Amino acid sequence: TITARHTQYSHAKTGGFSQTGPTLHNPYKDDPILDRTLRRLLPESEYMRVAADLSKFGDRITSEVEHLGRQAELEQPRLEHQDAWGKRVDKLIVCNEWHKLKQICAEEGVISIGYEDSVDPFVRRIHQVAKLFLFSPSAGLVSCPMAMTDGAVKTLTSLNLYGKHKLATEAVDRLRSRDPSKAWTSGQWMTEKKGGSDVAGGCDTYAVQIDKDTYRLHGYKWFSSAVDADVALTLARIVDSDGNALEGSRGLSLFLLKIRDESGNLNGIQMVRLKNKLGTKQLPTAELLLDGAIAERIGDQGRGVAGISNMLNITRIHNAVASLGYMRRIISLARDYSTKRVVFGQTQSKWPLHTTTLAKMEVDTRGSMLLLFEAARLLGLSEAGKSSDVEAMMLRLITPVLKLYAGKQAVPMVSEGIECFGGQGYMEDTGLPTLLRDAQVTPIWEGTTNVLSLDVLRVFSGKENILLAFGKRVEQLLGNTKTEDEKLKKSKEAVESALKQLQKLLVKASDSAIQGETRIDSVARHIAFTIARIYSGALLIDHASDSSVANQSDIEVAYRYCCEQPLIDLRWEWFASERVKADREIVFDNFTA
Amino acid sequence: TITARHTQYSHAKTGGFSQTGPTLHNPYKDDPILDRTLRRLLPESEYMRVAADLSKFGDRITSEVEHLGRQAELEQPRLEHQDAWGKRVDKLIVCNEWHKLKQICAEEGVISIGYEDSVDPFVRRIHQVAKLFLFSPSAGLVSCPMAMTDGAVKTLTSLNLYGKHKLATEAVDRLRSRDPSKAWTSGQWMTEKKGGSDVAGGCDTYAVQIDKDTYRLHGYKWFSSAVDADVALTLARIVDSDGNALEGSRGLSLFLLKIRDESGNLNGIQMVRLKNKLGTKQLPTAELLLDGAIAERIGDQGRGVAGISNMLNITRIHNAVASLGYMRRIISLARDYSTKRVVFGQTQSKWPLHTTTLAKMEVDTRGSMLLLFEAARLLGLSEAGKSSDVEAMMLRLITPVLKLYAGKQAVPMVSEGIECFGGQGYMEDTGLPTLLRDAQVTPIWEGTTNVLSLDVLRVFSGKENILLAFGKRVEQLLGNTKTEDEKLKKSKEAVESALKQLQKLLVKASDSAIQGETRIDSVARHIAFTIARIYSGALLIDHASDSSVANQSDIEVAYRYCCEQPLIDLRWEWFASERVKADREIVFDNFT
Amino acid sequence: TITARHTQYSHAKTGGFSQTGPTLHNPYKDDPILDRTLRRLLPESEYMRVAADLSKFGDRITSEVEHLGRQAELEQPRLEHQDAWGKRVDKLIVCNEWHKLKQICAEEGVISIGYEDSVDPFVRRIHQVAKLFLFSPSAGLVSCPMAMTDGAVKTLTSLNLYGKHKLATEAVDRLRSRDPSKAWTSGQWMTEKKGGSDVAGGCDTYAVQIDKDTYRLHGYKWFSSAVDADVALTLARIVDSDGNALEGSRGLSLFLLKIRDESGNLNGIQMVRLKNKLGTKQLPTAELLLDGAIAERIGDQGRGVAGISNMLNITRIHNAVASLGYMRRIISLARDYSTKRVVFGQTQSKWPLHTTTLAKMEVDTRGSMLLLFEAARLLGLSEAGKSSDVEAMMLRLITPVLKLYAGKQAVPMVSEGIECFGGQGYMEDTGLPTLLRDAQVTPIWEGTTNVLSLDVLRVFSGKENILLAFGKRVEQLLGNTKTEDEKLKKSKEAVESALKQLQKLLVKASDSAIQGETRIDSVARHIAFTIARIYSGALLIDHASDSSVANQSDIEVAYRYCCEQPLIDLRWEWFASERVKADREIVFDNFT
Ligand SMILES: Cc1cc2nc3c(=O)[nH]c(=O)nc-3n(C[C@H](O)[C@H](O)[C@H](O)COP(=O)(O)OP(=O)(O)OC[C@H]3O[C@@H](n4cnc5c(N)ncnc54)[C@H](O)[C@@H]3O)c2cc1C
Ligand SMILES: Cc1cc2nc3c(=O)[nH]c(=O)nc-3n(C[C@H](O)[C@H](O)[C@H](O)COP(=O)(O)OP(=O)(O)OC[C@H]3O[C@@H](n4cnc5c(N)ncnc54)[C@H](O)[C@@H]3O)c2cc1C
Ligand SMILES: Cc1cc2nc3c(=O)[nH]c(=O)nc-3n(C[C@H](O)[C@H](O)[C@H](O)COP(=O)(O)OP(=O)(O)OC[C@H]3O[C@@H](n4cnc5c(N)ncnc54)[C@H](O)[C@@H]3O)c2cc1C
Repeated sequence: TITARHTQYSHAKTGGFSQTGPTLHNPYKDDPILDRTLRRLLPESEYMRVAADLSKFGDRITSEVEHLGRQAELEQPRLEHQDAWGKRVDKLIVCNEWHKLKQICAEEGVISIGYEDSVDPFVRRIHQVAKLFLFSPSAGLVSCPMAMTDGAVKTLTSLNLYGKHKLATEAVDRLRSRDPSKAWTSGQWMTEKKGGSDVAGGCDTYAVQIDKDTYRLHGYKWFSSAVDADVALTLARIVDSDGNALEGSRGLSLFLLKIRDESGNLNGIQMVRLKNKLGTKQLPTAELLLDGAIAERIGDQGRGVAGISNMLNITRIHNAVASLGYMRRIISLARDYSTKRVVFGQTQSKWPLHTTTLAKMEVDTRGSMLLLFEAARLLGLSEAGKSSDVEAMMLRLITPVLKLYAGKQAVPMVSEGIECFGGQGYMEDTGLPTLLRDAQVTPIWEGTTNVLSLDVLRVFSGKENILLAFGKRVEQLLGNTKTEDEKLKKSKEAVESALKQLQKLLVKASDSAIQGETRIDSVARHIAFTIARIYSGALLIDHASDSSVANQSDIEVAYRYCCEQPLIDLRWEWFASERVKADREIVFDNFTA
Repeated sequence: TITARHTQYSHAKTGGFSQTGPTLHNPYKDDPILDRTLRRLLPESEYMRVAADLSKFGDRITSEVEHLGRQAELEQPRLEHQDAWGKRVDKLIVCNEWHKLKQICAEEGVISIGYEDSVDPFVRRIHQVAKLFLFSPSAGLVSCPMAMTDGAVKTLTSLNLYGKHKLATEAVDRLRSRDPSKAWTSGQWMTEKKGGSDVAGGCDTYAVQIDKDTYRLHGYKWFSSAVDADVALTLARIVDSDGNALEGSRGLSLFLLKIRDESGNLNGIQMVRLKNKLGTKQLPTAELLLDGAIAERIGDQGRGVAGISNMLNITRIHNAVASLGYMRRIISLARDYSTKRVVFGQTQSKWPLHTTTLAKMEVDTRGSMLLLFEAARLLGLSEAGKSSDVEAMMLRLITPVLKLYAGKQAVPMVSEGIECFGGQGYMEDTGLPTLLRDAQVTPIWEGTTNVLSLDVLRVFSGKENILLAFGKRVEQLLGNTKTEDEKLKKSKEAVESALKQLQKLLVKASDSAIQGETRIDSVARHIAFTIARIYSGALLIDHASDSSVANQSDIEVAYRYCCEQPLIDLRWEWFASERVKADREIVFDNFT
Repeated sequence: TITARHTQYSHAKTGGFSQTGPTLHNPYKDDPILDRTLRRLLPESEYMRVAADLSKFGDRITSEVEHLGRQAELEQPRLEHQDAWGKRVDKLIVCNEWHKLKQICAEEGVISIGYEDSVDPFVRRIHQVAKLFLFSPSAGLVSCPMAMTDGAVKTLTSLNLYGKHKLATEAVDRLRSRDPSKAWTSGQWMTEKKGGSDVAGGCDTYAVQIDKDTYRLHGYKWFSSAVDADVALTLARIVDSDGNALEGSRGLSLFLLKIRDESGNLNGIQMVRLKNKLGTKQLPTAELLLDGAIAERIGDQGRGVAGISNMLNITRIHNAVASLGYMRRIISLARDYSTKRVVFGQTQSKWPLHTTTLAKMEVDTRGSMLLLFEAARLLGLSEAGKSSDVEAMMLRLITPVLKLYAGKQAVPMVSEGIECFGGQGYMEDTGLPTLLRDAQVTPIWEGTTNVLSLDVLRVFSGKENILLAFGKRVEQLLGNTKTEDEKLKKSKEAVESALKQLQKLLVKASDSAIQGETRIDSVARHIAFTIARIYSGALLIDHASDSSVANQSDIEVAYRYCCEQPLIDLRWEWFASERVKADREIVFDNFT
């Protein structure tokens, strides 16, 4: 009979308060412009169908995909070179959610949709891009094999192999399949140690003929993402019968291989290690040593870079989607959080300074958003055989410009976004820093900002009059400006003036370069930034002029995008070659030689 | 007898090539502007002493500290609530290299130099900040307790407690010590669940009087870094004899406590958990449950906020140091890499696009670097009693401005830097991403960009003196311009034009009728950025114009900073209340 | 044009050789004695049903479960106190394969089979234990909640609560279900800091009446496994209306609770931490702080201990299953390996020393295996109402004996087994060490070897009936001996001689004068081992003597078990009180 001690067992008191975090709303319904943009680009019959599918998928993002993608971050891939008995197996361990995510992509047709023969090509790419844009920031980086997979189908089909070449026909069918138990994905192994940007100088993989169009590959692939994929595309240097190869782009042939034989065993490949990455941690990225890998030559010998170009538009568009996804997502989470976090006696949402900051992020995102859907429209026209000459040229211009500009927007924007949450933004267990770490891949891979900026110049250097064509496209967009609204008129005038300046500078540049004292490369980024802003601005304007869909916000946005920041930031003197000498004196001041 | 099988055992061949990564060079010698800046600011005999100490420390950084900081990232702090036998212990497990870093801070006087009696305060804060600046990007986040440590010293001293108050006097003395065996660090525990930033409205810790000036604390600290520190400052509401307290700022009193007791046992504190952080992973940051932690009140009752205000200038300066450290570091690594990485047949260093990219990063860095040293200058003066009115006012203005601007430059700059490395910049095992993850703390803690922008507005609202003095300071800097140089001249004009326009807009927004339709808080960031750019611009001109040290890069950077990006980005129509409504519509379009 | 470099990219060569590891064969078909034992014990039509179900499950074990169990070791449970936003949640993170294992338990009726109304209880517990035995070494410790689950069913039923008590009836029904979507598991939270084993003196949990039969619990559970269960049984002291309670066994009442509420939220419970365990790493074991956990009292007030006593037989049987599972498993793997590993020019299987080592392990395993099935037999009989006096008494005696003996055989046996593999037996990635680390739980939990040895003594002290009945049971087994066989005959004699000597020593120790100078607790283990060996011996003889099933190995094993190691290791002089003094001196020599 002692005194009871119930009182001596008691949970810790912590004050009662804890902050409610942000809510992810249905990302199709909650998106500011996506639905409206679709109202305008698609025909009525197709809009209903597409909206319904996307809106439903929105609900799957919130109830299922988000959680899956999160788990893929929490349970990262591993590699075991060996089993326990001394046997080399290169076992890749990836979590169930990654696999489930690949299956949802199949079921949801994230690839299929972009190729469905019963649907108009222009419709389907716009549907697909909208779907990828809902998926991407919840994807746990399954978005990356989706991109390479789309790019693979694209490449194999542009080379006219589907129906004719055994493995490519099978690949195409499987890569496009909506059957989760049949569907394939693809990798893409271009980057090597000596160069990634530079494939003609970097690639030291060699192909020895076994028989006919079947070769052995031997080389080292320095980044190879999604090694759980079923097939891959890669470049290599065919070895002629005297044991020799060609340097440069002219040495490179293109090959398709199955990653694993029918026994589940690696096909002449050893995984040297998995990368330890700032972000995309969900994604297994390996270094590969090829040593006898059996592969099939596709496309013409020495025509390897040409072969894979066929997919540029694709991959880059997907990359842009990712960038934009991160941007939209942080805004979406931020603004929601803004209705719940009390500071100095009211919700963040009430403080002018807070809304100013977010509004500017909105403005910039909308611009690029519409640039993205222009790209998707254009790709689709091109795939239908219905491109005007101008639309064909715009497709070639817009893709690198889009990838690099959205690319460069993304980290600063997402960085600003997480700061909206204060300290919480910085805590990995909220899910928010993932968005930053993963966003930062987007300006780096598939071409850095500056390498793509050169690609933009190389688009110009090819020469049907890209620039004139750029001019006409802009003019079309400006032609139905609601000039009666004072702000849209001013906007139209800003875009117009900027276009006119850019033309003048590039005309000037083009003349002066034989004289030696002019280096257009040096300002390639500013050039590419300018095109993006002009193009994006024109689209916002056209968008805000459709009063069947436009609201007031659309008008404010067009105005702010066009007139409250420079459309062109580019000066003649930055072209001067002397400028380059000044550049290096600055950079290399006191550098220890 | 059998055929040998030496051929069957063979390492893998992987092609012979692998890329040389970047070299970290002596960061005092390699820095493009730090030596020249010190040359101008210090009298020659102090410069010589200071340079030699830093040059040497540069070597210690490449030979030792860098590696130490890297290891503190590779071996992150852990926390164990219980020992194995049911005992609550809260064991904080932190790697040896963290500890070693703390001792190097003592050995190298990273705190001491700033308070050395026998050196002039001017000299000494310049020297200190320079040293803090070399240290910071190699510190594995030991930079953070150093900041909190310096702030603690400043706070304790400014309250006139040295000599009088036993614990604060022991604290000051140990926080400043060069003896690794004795030196102390401090934490600072303000932030709680309901508010960081907003401490007046978010602080829900309570202090019950034990005897005279000794209290027990009960509350929950939501972020508390360097829980391996020895002392900490913190705020709490004293509970009266009806068992009641005061809401708002007026309730809060400031307290000093020892973290652990003579026994190594936590003083009424539990560690609930360590934070899982994007960056500053080296640094142990915990949540703390205070339940009878024994603490000495310092400063006056209900004057807790004022009390810790004395340390702002210093904390903020340290923060800016961090930002700039990352900026300088990435540029330094990248430039080096650029002489080693071949792309299309040449090293990156020969591609104009690549150096265009870098030059612009350099330009912006230098502007802020000088801004940093002007703050250091102004702080040292303040502490010597020699400040003019102008200079006293500039210390108040520059500190929040500097922190927020450098803070907001840092992530986009470091992001661009890691992109110079291509895919390798994205690999954690290079050490490069750490720079970015760690840089991202800087615009967030100790006030977000926008919160500090509001502070900037408080500094000058509605006190016309502050901006006129900014005016005067700018003119002092510009009056030295080598106007013979066309670029410096245009530069000067640009600064003039911008300063003017700024002053006009703020006068106009001050108009007591204009105000109904006018929200200046809305553009607080633009305002603060403009101040930043104008100040920094002017400082770059002054620097370029000193012929005893400047070179041609100096002129060129000054020209670019001032004339090739707007110094003022601020329009009258952005002050309109109506605009706010438009902002909201844009932001909450389709919001569900 | 350049010279190709295909020769410069080449995998490493490592000599061509690597050892084939062991194969897990269908563990029902491969088992040397399980099928024959079932053949003898079950009527043919039940055997046929049972074998087919097990044979099939054998395949499911090699094709699926094994891999699942391995994964539950590779992906250990984790616990998160807080979510990211300051909320206390106690999230238990356990791998998919654990969950999958639990569903296979439901699908395969690992609990259901033991309670199936339409099958005879005799049959069904034999079938169940057989199934438990195939499952156990592949279960990734899901075996543990299965034991606690079966014990819960038995307890709830034996208290005559099925039909009457709402929660217990729902519980019983869900614990027995084959529907993965509905099936439940149970925990059992007895052990506290002051005592496991000693619950009467160590339980410091308190139950305050809410209403009628519903109470709130406040206390600290020091070990609580399978916190992913749905319900749990536990003991606590009811607090009276003076706010007082009863020390000792009499205070304790037994309670039934739901672990989480309709919302998935813990019922007044926090998880303080998960244990870091030598083995059973698959299994989530936590320490629990009960603070207002809502619970239904079941059984009578102060009858908590009696209440849970009904489940001992069953829990103990499950434990022995585990021990034997590990023993069988290692032997099975090792023998296989032995047909694949060449040492000095032959497979290990051809080296007599190697097979001598294994034979002795086999001999001992089989003895205990039969002991296990005799327990199963006796349990099923008890539950059918058909037990003779002898058989009722043998159930009580055999259960602690079986658990402790198998428990003490297991680590040294599995240790010898892993040594058969040489260095590979010491490698975690083979899966083999898991066997040893997991086996080591078995002599420790649910009573240590010595604590259960004291229970064995309680079973028979001072109740002369129990040993006479052991006597009778042994004679029943021996009366069937094929005495025509010289080995079985000698065997029989050995058992006789030993049983006799045992009975004499215990009579002698019972002498009320002898007792002053006599400590029987001192030799409790020897006593219990002797009972074990005698019982098992006799069972091996009986088995060997059934010509319809036995083979020559059976005879030989029986002979070796009985005649090649002492069945009794127990001398009269070890009972002496004086001896105790000598024991202490030896043990505490130079103790400081
Ligand atoms: C790694 C780390 C370690 C830390 N360590 C410590 C430590 O040791 N000690 C300590 O005291 N603190 C520490 N902190 C606290 C840090 O200072 C806070 O996180 C900071 O106050 C940011 O605010 P918050 O976290 O309370 O978020 P909140 O202030 O809730 O939200 C910030 C957001 O609200 C906005 N906002 C707030 N007020 C206004 C306004 N009036 N007008 C417009 N917008 C507004 C901001 O602009 C920002 O977007 C740490 C933080 C981090 C990330
Ligand atoms: C997470 C991740 C996953 C990846 N997965 C894959 C994959 O599955 N398959 C694959 O093939 N690749 C993959 N990559 C590789 C990626 O495409 C390369 O990183 C990219 O090609 C850049 O190449 P690099 O890393 O060699 O950069 P480098 O080109 O060595 O360096 C880039 C820097 O050099 C500058 N530069 C380069 N050329 C020029 C020039 N001509 N003029 C001026 N400046 C120039 C760039 O602007 C940039 O600053 C991956 C990368 C990452 C980060
Ligand atoms: C992995 C694991 C999980 C567990 N999970 C649970 C669970 O879910 N629920 C639960 O209730 N319990 C659980 N237990 C508790 C387990 O039954 C106890 O650990 C057990 O009671 C052993 O005793 P103890 O831990 O209290 O040690 P103690 O009993 O303090 O010490 C045991 C030692 O004392 C000796 N000893 C004790 N009494 C005597 C005596 N009278 N004479 C001579 N020697 C004596 C024993 O022989 C032994 O040497 C778990 C244990 C483990 C290891």
